[PDB]
Amino acid sequence: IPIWERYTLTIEEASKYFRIGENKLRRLAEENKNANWLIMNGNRIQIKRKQFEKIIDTL
Repeated sequence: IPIWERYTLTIEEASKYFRIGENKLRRLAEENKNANWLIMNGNRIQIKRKQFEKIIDTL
């Protein structure tokens, strides 16, 4: 789905959009499987933009 249309970003959309070490996003989810921002769609993990996008310029 066009990144500007989904509600959550994948690791690829996140690495681009959320310029963050791809390894952290994968380590965070795999670590906080119950994260309030991660979403496992069958097998692909997705990053939330609302709760995350707010803490981007914060990092």
